[PDB]
Amino acid sequence: GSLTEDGLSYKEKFVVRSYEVGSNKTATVETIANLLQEVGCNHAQSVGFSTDGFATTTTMRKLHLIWVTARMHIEIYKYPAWGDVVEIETWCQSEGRIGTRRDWILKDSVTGEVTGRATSKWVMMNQDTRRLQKVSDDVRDEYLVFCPQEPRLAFPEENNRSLKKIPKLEDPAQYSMIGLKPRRADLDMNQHVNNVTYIGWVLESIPQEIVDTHELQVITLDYRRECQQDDVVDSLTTTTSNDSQFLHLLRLSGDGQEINRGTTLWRKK
Amino acid sequence: GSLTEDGLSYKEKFVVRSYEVGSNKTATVETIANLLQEVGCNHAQSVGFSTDGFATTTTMRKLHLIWVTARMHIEIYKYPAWGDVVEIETWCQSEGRIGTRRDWILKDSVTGEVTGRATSKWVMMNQDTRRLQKVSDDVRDEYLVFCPQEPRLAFPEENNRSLKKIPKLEDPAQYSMIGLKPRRADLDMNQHVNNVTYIGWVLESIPQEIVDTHELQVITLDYRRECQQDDVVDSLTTTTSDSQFLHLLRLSGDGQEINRGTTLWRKK
Ligand SMILES: O=C(Nc1ccccc1)N1CCCC1
Ligand SMILES: O=C(Nc1ccccc1)N1CCCC1
Ligand SMILES: O=C(Nc1ccccc1)N1CCCC1
Ligand SMILES: O=C(Nc1ccccc1)N1CCCC1
Repeated sequence: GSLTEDGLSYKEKFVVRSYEVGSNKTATVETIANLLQEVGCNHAQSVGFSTDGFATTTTMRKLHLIWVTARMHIEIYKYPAWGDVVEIETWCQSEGRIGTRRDWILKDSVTGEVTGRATSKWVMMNQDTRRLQKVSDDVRDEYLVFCPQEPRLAFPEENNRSLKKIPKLEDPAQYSMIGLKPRRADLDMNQHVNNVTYIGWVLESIPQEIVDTHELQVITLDYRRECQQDDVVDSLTTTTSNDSQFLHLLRLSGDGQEINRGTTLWRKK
Repeated sequence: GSLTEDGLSYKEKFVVRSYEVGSNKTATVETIANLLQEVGCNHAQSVGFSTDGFATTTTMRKLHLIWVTARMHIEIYKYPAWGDVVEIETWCQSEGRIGTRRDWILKDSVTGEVTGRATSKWVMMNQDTRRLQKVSDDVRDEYLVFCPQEPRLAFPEENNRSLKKIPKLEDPAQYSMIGLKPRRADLDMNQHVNNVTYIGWVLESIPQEIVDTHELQVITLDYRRECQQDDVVDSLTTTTSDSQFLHLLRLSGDGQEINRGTTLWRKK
């Protein structure tokens, strides 16, 4: 991979692997989410930021400040087949004191057509107390020289799905997947559960028949709290709807403390 | 990747990804196992065999015959760091009517030094009845033209770790990790649990302190039975000693054995 000519975005090609594909011989949405995370990490390394998933400055490290995902929105049109080359372009934009946004465009390397797009909202937090804080100007200036100044949004639309409010699933849930625990493969280098694992746990409560007759088009996920290595998770889904829509809730098996919420949109094959 | 000049082996380079590394910024043993599976799949595609993990022929497909792993043995000397290029070379060899062996050599692309090696024993089976069958001559001949004729073993040593008999762990187990279930990410394109997942389940019963003070050097795993999508697994470990462990994977309910193995770890 490499930063583009103007240095305000980063591009990378990936060949789809055998173990990365699902029952349709095409890459899974978790493989896509992993690839976005990989190109994001490579963009941060290419300009001097941390490579631990937090993309911090030396000023942030002294203060114990990190960047954490608040929302992740993905919309796939065509999942790449096993052996296909997929080119992903990524960039960041500051959204004031609220936080920053990382966007992605996925294209077919052969045809050049856009096969998917993603957007994620990030917020600054003290890694020890988990307390949020609005971005300081001294930190803001360190990122501005690496982001486009004019707005560049992967989801420009006036009323787009990436910014819609998500409600809390009401009990009883129509479907459920109980007792989900992370293993060592689900942890990152800092021993935290990888953001992608939560996407897999959300999709576990989708019935197999839906998976076999439909394809995932859109997924919007709000992150509220971390699941520790020694925590157990309950995944809850309810149909809200050709197209099929679901409301999702991830909560801790014990007390029922919310860790995630979202919506998925599927379409008939 | 590509088959080598003589066409009797296949080589491929891989750059270590951010999500593929562990707590010490180097690729996990499951990332290595995934890479071996990827280069093996690419070797099968490059010469016309199936690409579903069974490396099957048109004669086998008509008969509903597949190749399944019986044993997997991996020895790593240096785990590649995040961003390193690792070159893996792989080849197959027939071991008579017992089965076929796939071997691997892992090297550092920069220095050329061998950083790891692996060997796996495969056996032929009817995919529907799970009954094993001795490989016929008509099937043997289809593979011979793609394997070296002289022996080429990643583990040549007489009396080596890859061919040692593994005993069954006695109850009670010193350590355990119970209620392990596979998710959709653990399934392959045929909806079977991926072979690598079993390696992760085996290592789940290793205490965190051992993981934090030691590095995995050797792992030998015998495959006995499949864990279905709707099955629950119990992982059992006991210290037999460097640190050595005896492992057992069994179904949470009846206690039916699905896997057994040994791991060897070294102080960092
Ligand atoms: O990766 C970045 N920032 C960034 C900005 C420009 C160039 C390279 C990296 N972030 C992820 C968390 C929010 C900030
Ligand atoms: O805890 C999180 N985010 C998060 C990110 C990754 C995994 C788990 C949780 N947040 C609280 C304030 C909004 C974001
Ligand atoms: O992959 C192979 N065989 C093979 C042999 C030569 C070239 C390409 C593939 N196998 C795995 C199970 C035993 C057979
Ligand atoms: O069922 C298997 N092997 C296997 C392979 C992969 C996953 C699970 C099981 N075997 C029957 C006796 C020889 C090996």
